[PDB]
Amino acid sequence: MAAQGEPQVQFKLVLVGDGGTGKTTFVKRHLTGEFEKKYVATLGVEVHPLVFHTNRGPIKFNVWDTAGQEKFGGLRDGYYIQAQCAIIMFDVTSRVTYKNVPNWHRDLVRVCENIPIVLCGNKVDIKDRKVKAKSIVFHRKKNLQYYDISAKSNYNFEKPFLWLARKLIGDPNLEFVAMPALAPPEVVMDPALAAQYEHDLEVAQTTALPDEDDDL
Repeated sequence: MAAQGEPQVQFKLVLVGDGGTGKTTFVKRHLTGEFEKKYVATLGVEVHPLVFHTNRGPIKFNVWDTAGQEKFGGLRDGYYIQAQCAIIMFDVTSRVTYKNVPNWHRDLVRVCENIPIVLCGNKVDIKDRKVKAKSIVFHRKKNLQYYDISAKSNYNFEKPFLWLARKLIGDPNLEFVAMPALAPPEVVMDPALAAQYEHDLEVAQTTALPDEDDDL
C-alpha cells in the first residue's frame, strides 16, 4: 500500500449485530455497493463492494451482510473467516441489542483475533434514545471505537469506515477525499440533536461517568 500503482486494496468487513438493528439499511446506503452486490448462496450472505476514495487512493470494503440468519441463531465460521475488520451494530432504541453486543464480539474475536472493530449505535434519528452515551461502556475494555449512526439519514456513514481504513492501512492521516454516492436520506437528522449526541459522547469521553465516554 506504501507505493502507487499497486493492485486494489480490498478488505473483508463483517457486519454483525442483532436482527432489526438496521444492518441491511446501513450497507445499502452506498448505491454502488447495492448495484454491485453479490449473493453467495452457500454462505447466505450478500457481499457489497463499498468503494471509498481516500487521499492515498481507493479502498474497497467488501461488506458481508447477512441474509437474516442472525434472527434464528449464530453465524457460521465461514462467514467470519478471513475478516480484516468488523462493525458490530446495535440499535439505540433497543437495550437488548446493546446487551447482545458482547456475545457478537466474542464470536467474532474467536474466529478473527485482534481485528479492528467499530461498534455503531444506529437509529439515532429516533427521539426516544434508550441506549445513551452515558451507558455505552463496552468499547473501553475491548479497544473498539464507537460511532453514533443513523442509516436512514446517512448520519456518520463515513466515520466507521474511515477509522477502520486508518487502522488497517496504519496511516492516521487518511481522509476520504470524496463522499460516495449515497441513497437520499429517508429522514433528516436534526443538527441540534446531532450536536447534542456528539457533545454527550465527548463529555464523558474524558472519563466522565458516561460509559462511551469512560471508553475513550
